[PDB]
Amino acid sequence: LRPNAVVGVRLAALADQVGAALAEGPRAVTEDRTVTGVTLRAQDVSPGDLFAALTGSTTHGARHVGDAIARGAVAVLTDPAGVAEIAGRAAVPVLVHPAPRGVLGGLAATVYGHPSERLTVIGITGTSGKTTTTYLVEAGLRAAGRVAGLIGTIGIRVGGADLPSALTTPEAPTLQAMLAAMVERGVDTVVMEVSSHALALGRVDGTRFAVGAFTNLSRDHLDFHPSMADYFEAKASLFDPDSALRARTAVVCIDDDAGRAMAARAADAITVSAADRPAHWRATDVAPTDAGGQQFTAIDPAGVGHHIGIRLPGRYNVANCLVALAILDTVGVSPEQAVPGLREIRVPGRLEQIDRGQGFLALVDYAHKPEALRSVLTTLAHPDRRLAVVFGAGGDRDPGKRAPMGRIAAQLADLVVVTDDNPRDEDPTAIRREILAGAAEVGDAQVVEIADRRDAIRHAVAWARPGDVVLIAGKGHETGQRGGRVRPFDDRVELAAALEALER
Ligand SMILES: CC(=O)N[C@H]1[C@@H](OP(=O)(O)OP(=O)(O)OC[C@H]2O[C@@H](n3ccc(=O)[nH]c3=O)[C@H](O)[C@@H]2O)O[C@H](CO)[C@@H](O)[C@@H]1O[C@H](C)C(=O)N[C@@H](C)C(=O)N[C@H](CCC(=O)O)C(=O)O
Ligand SMILES: [Mg+2]
Repeated sequence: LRPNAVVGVRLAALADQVGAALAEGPRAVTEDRTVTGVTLRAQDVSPGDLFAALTGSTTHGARHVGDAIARGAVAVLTDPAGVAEIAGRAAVPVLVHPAPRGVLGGLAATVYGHPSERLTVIGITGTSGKTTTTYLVEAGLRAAGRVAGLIGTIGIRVGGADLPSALTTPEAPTLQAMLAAMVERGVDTVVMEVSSHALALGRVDGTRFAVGAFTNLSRDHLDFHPSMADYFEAKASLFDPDSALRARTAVVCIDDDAGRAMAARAADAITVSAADRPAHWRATDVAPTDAGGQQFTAIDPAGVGHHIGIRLPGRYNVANCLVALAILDTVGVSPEQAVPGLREIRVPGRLEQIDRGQGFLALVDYAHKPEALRSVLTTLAHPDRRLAVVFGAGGDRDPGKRAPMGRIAAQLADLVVVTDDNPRDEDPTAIRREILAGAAEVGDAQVVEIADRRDAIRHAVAWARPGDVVLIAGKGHETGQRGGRVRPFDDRVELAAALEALER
């Protein structure tokens, strides 16, 4: 996804815009060169690109200048540390800026012709539910017959094409190029996951958001953000009226202390509640249905109810759908127009129910981490049925997560099966042991250890009873099993297979 019809911008114009210094000083050559693309990865440069040589946690892009020059880069944008790495002559103009990353987004939006002013870009932020919400919006938009584009963790979707992505939210130069390509392909609306990383690090800097939405907040990403406050503030970038990143219109789920705080921040948010608080949109008559679905009445700000049906379980997925409906409405798609696409979309690995022919509920979920697991389980237990859950943790990752995670599983599940999720270099048994240490403390559950992930799934399936619910957690859409080798593995495929192998 790169556009193929970008007119350039003179290098000297860019230099002026961002007030950059030249590494070689007073260039005439700069007045001559044209910039037709922007990238911050040397190996991605196409001839005519500006290479942003950035500093980062693990290296400095200026060390890759030689490579960029050889792939055709017309010029380089870096900081004072960058000039130090380059030492003397690079064969192209080197623009120096303190804080390049804080200005990259605008440069990219300049060269790709400000694609986001020619599109309706919807950004969705929050701790959980970003993916699911972007999926519902994109589903509604399709049903109304709009040409939509989706950008998030599972990948990028435009028209007939679907392609993968390194990050929940791409870096500025990629994002701007994607949006430019979408413009060429005649997309008119784009939904996006906007992570708090992306906001903190300037990834969305040159982008006009027509709608910004907030799902919720609970503790996550504290290995990046120095505190919970900082985490909230990063997200606020999208809602504060005076903020450079304020979206044109704000949709904010209450239901959450953090949610309630964001509404106030936005000052004029369209508010959304599935938990019986007054809001512009509310949910009533929430009923579960056969085939693991949910139906409710969504009441718009005019106070008119709409019959919504959705393939996803859980109260918070009702909240996701309300956010979707609020977004869709402000962008000119009514519930009536939207509902055929919501009735039937499945979001990969987010409470994705797998049905290879009846019996009981079988679901795959992304939920790793203590908090995510607690809510997933709670919204799946009904006094009756029986709830089984297979999971494990990743090797060479903070172990602190393992201990209570099994504890959560112990109080809420009826059957808990501990297996291997990406062990890497770490010894598999040491990982499972620590989770099981949590499963001790059990007056309810029944805990097992089956190392082999495949047999674990097999075990829980054969254990079910018509009406029971099985949950494979901790991978969602993400594949493979790392142990050297990446053994093939897709949680959705085995499980569909395990169900396939069940009877004469
Ligand atoms: C911590 C973080 O935000 N990391 C991202 C960031 O890394 P960095 O600044 O530390 O880069 P580092 O390798 O020093 O590289 C230095 C610079 O030299 C450049 N370089 C480097 C090597 C090379 O061969 N050629 C080259 O040009 C790099 O592009 C980079 O500009 O920029 C790199 C290039 O864009 C990304 O690969 C990297 O994403 C890594 C994979 C990552 O794990 N990011 C996570 C933390 C992240 O972004 N997470 C959120 C998800 C949260 C959620 O989904 O809930 C997201 O929005 O994706
Ligand atoms: Mg997150």
